[PDB]
Amino acid sequence: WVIPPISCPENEKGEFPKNLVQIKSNRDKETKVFYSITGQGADKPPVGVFIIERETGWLKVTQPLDREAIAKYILYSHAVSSNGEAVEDPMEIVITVTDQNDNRPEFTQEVFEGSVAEGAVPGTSVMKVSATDADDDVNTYNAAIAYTIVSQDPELPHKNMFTVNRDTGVISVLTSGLDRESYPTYTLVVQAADLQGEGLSTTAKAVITVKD
Amino acid sequence: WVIPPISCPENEKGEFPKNLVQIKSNRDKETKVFYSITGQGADKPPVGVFIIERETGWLKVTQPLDREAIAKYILYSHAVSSNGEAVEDPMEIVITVTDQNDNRPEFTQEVFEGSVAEGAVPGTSVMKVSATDADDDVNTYNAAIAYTIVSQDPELPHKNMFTVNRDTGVISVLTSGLDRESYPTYTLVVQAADLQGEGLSTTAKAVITVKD
Ligand SMILES: [Ca+2]
Ligand SMILES: [Ca+2]
Ligand SMILES: [Ca+2]
Ligand SMILES: [Ca+2]
Ligand SMILES: [Ca+2]
Ligand SMILES: [Ca+2]
Repeated sequence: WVIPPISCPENEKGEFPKNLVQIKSNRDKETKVFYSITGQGADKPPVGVFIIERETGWLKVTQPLDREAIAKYILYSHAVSSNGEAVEDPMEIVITVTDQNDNRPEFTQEVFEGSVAEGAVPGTSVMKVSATDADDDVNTYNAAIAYTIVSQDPELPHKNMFTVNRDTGVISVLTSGLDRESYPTYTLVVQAADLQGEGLSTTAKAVITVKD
Repeated sequence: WVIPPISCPENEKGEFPKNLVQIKSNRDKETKVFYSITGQGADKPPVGVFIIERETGWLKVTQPLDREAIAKYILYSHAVSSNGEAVEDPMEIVITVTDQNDNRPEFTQEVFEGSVAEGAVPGTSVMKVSATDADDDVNTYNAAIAYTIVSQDPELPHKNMFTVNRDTGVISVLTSGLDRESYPTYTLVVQAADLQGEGLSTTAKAVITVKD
């Protein structure tokens, strides 16, 4: 009647409800026992995410879960005999929702603005782009972002004028050739990709003005 | 002394080892107990994926797991007094590895080949591409594949000569205008992505020959 922590992944597909664990009281030998659960996700909102079979004691989940909505449920199980007397003290059940990589990284803006002096030596820091990821950055790689440049417009004097640091999102002058007179602004297409650059991804824009 | 099933996600990061569950014998009261585990993942290959502190009974996992290598471990715990008599019947512990989308889909071939009659009416089935995904297709969407066409070469008489059913991978003639004399073959770059098209992806080629 001890109960260990319980885990469920989010976004489970398939037939519902699904078994989590069978609750049991020792007093089952001396009398007939009925089981119940209380708390948010049980008898309070969100009602009915978790249910328990009153006779067998099977705790179940009734629907897919979403770790970015609710990462943890605290429930309580109850054990009542047919005479109407509690035969256990209500027992705490902790349900942890585990993560799936179901969120694309997301830039903090959709157009970032920076500027750079045409005279800047190659390897001069220009500006910083940034993305966030709603997935579990503490236990997984589902939120580990890597920045990349996708395209540059215009592609002149050539098409690698700038570079981005994949960890920090800092954009730097890659090569010399910046000519305000001949092209006054560059528009980069930047990409954030999770799983260390290898996962889901999104894009945004960075607009670079060449100063005097 | 009964152990509910245990879950652990694959590819966990952070410090190791990590607590799973505290095992304990009741006779803990009468005498001092030492705790042990056996099985594949404990004392047999893979040795040491799971360990247990012998006095506290804390069962731990020592490294990241990989569902696609081993999805399920069966271990036994043991409880021996300091007098050297077993104080519990060995307990089966089932550890379930839950999946992460950490496998790109994989085309069954690098280059698929097909043919079509230039007279073929738009909507004519041509050929089929196929891919598999090593992730968990029973419980998750991490292996749910959608097929798209990425590019066509040549892009003549225009670029959407064909189309692909996103569920079946059946490529079909989309428009009229096939002309063997001018454009004898098409090279299609096809893509398979999981999370129903929204996820990890790979590409392969489909070369279509235009027949009389
Ligand atoms: Ca979610
Ligand atoms: Ca998630
Ligand atoms: Ca993510
Ligand atoms: Ca794996
Ligand atoms: Ca996997
Ligand atoms: Ca996959």
